Amino acid sequence: EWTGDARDGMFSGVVITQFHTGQIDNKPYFCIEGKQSAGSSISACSMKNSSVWGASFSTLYNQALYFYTTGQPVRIYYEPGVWTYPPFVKALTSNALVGLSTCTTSTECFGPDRKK
Amino acid sequence: EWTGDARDGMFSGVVITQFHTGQIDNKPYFCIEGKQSAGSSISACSMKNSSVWGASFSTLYNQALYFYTTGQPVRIYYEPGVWTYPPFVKALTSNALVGLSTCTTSTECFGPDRKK
Amino acid sequence: EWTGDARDGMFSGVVITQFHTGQIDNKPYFCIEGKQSAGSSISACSMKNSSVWGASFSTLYNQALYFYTTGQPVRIYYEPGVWTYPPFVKALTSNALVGLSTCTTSTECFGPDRKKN
Amino acid sequence: EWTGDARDGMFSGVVITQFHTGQIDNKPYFCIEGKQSAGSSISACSMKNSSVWGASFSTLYNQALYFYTTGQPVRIYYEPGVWTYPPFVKALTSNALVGLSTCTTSTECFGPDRKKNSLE
Amino acid sequence: EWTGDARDGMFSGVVITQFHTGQIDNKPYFCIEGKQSAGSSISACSMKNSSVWGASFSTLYNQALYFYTTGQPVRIYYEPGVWTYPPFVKALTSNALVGLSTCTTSTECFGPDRKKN
Ligand SMILES: [C]C(=O)[N][C]1[C](O[C][C][C][N-]=[N+]=[N-])O[C]([C][O])[C]([O])[C]1O[C]1O[C]([C][O])[C]([O])[C](O[C@@]2(C([O])=O)[C][C]([O])[C]([N]C(=O)[C][O])[C]([C]([O])[C]([O])[C][O])O2)[C]1[O]
Ligand SMILES: [C]C(=O)[N][C]1[C](O[C][C][C][N-]=[N+]=[N-])O[C]([C][O])[C]([O])[C]1O[C]1O[C]([C][O])[C]([O])[C](O[C@]2(C([O])=O)[C][C]([O])[C]([N]C(=O)[C][O])[C]([C]([O])[C]([O])[C][O])O2)[C]1[O]
Ligand SMILES: [C]C(=O)[N][C]1[C](O[C][C][C][N-]=[N+]=[N-])O[C]([C][O])[C]([O])[C]1O[C]1O[C]([C][O])[C]([O])[C](O[C@]2(C([O])=O)[C][C]([O])[C]([N]C(=O)[C][O])[C]([C]([O])[C]([O])[C][O])O2)[C]1[O]
Ligand SMILES: [C]C(=O)[N][C]1[C](O[C][C][C][N-]=[N+]=[N-])O[C]([C][O])[C]([O])[C]1O[C]1O[C]([C][O])[C]([O])[C](O[C@]2(C([O])=O)[C][C]([O])[C]([N]C(=O)[C][O])[C]([C]([O])[C]([O])[C][O])O2)[C]1[O]
Repeated sequence: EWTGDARDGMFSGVVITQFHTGQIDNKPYFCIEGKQSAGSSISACSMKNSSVWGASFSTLYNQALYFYTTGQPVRIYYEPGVWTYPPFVKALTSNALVGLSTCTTSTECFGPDRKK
Repeated sequence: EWTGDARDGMFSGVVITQFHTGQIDNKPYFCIEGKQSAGSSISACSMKNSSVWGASFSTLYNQALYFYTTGQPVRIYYEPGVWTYPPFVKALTSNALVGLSTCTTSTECFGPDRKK
Repeated sequence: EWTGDARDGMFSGVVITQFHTGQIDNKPYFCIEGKQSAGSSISACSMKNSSVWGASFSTLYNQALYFYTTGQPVRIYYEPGVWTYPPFVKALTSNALVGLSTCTTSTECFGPDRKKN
Repeated sequence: EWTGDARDGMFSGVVITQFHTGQIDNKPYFCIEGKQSAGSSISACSMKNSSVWGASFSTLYNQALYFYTTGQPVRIYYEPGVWTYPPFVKALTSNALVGLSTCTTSTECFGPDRKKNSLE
Repeated sequence: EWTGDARDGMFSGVVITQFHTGQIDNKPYFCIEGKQSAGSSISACSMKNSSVWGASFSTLYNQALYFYTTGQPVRIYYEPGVWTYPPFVKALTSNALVGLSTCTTSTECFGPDRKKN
């Protein structure tokens, strides 16, 4: 697997506006929410020692909280359909957070594309 | 188990006003106290390596200290009756700290409801 | 053992003014000095992987450096006679740092008391 | 191996301007981009438990994010040809980040040179 | 072994002005450079998992970067002759960083002396 795999998906020029941390199945997790200037919203969660993307938890939490603090427009890389516990998906999202990037414009950000 | 389980409980729109850290039974712990603008108060502790909520100790420590620093209104997810050692409950609380969220309003905060 | 055991002791409303880190017997340690006002000094050190209170080293380091930075009056929970290497005690203290609390006044602080009955 | 080995290479007086984090093959990684005074770019990636430079991931991540925050002109030490997965190299770089230093000038920086020797 | 051992040595009232991090022999390390009021210079490196002082790497990195950020005058505790790889020593120093202290004056700092007899 790779953050820059030709898959869904990414949202660019996102300001991280909301932050939530919790626990499920003996694993700490965090979720972020971001809004583009056009009003489009994206939610993505990361879990410690989880499925495929668990190894990134520590780095993503640090980066996400950093980006929440500065308020800078960033790129959210996500993989849909990862989290499957229905009440979790309902209240939050099925999206796993798979990467983060700084942006130069609302569409142009550092690093790989993640798109079909 | 999950932060968003249909149980007690959560306080929304809380400013974290007090912070305590210590050790019991070879386990580090921290407790927070927070006030809602109505002056209503909530206490919760997180303890490393404890039974159910111990896994999220360091994540919650980092996040609670972050929120204490910013002074922003947040949501405290707790579970009552977790700590049972009487002098500990008397001095602090039985409530385990179970999650944290940023809030858009005094009652509306990011993530799941923890509601019985 | 517990931070809030009815034992010696605690110093409430302390501004942490001094900070030191070193190593002894393959173990990193930090130590703090602060004044009440009042005016009296308290010193306490925490040591990684130390016998009784080693579990709290990482948390207390983080919290102590935070409180040193803000300058806010805080409570120092300590256990006397923990550190025993005589030059260490002479230059620093025998006091182990066993907990920290935020304070509302110079004596009223969040969390348990640590005092003898 | 050593950061100060007589090899390619180093860029001095670099301001870290871009930051990216991700995962590949079950390993977290971060990448940085920086600009020198004239606008010339250098990219370098650090990857946890990777090749020979994997041990430095945590320190480099902390230090690079620190310098990104301050906007200090810094020395980027790098080793080309380390990352070999083609889409990764194409999107980012083959350069591994192998060191960081503060700088007193745009060209004078603390610590060793990472430089090929010249021929007499 | 201890930071406050009667050995070489210490520089008091230094401002940490330069910071370097890298890797040698699969070990992450960092080095600092500090200047005293008079202009006198001191360099010291801390290396993860290396020699007797390796256990302090994380604490010392955290504390040195903190002190570099504040720019406050501090005490560098060091041990000369620890690093032996000639190109490393030439480009940086043989001195291992063994401890750090806040200072009240240019000579008076918190904690032990590290002085020869
Ligand atoms: C510029 C750019 O950006 N590009 C493009 C263009 O091209 C041109 C050429 C030049 N180049 N330079 N660089 O074109 C245009 C038309 O006019 C367009 O197409 C563009 O693109 C863009 O767009 C935008 C708006 O529409 C958007 O879409 C973008 O994308 C994204 C981002 O943001 O980035 C991508 C993707 O991934 C996403 N997602 C999906 O698809 C699913 O997941 C999208 C969306 O959806 C989101 O964001 C929400 O809104 O988008 C682009 O880039
Ligand atoms: C969120 C909100 O706002 N909700 C509600 C409403 O609904 C609407 C819908 C939603 N969505 N939107 N979009 O409605 C209204 C009228 O009807 C109201 O009711 C609201 O509610 C509220 O209220 C209040 C009072 O009355 C309160 O309750 C709140 O919250 C809480 C918080 O804080 O969060 C919830 C609960 O959970 C809690 N807790 C408990 O129960 C314990 O465990 C509460 C209280 O009690 C506390 O806080 C104390 O103070 O609250 C709500 O929400
Ligand atoms: C010192 C100096 O500066 N060096 C040199 C000189 O020398 C002088 C004498 C000795 N003594 N003192 N100390 O010389 C000159 C002529 O003759 C020259 O060569 C110099 O060099 C320089 O140059 C420049 C040009 O622009 C540059 O190159 C510099 O730097 C660098 C940095 O940045 O650091 C170095 C190197 O390493 C690099 N890299 C490479 O090569 C590969 O990697 C370079 C470049 O390329 C970059 O940066 C881009 O821009 O550069 C030098 O130093
Ligand atoms: C207190 C003090 O400071 N000391 C002294 C004095 O006092 C005496 C009395 C008793 N004590 N009190 N308690 O006196 C004076 C006049 O005589 C003097 O001597 C002093 O001393 C000082 O001096 C200075 C100049 O010379 C210096 O030396 C100082 O310090 C040091 C530091 O910095 O810390 C010390 C030592 O350790 C060092 N090092 C060595 O030796 C080797 O490592 C020194 C030097 O060398 C350096 O720094 C260079 O710069 O110094 C003293 O303290």
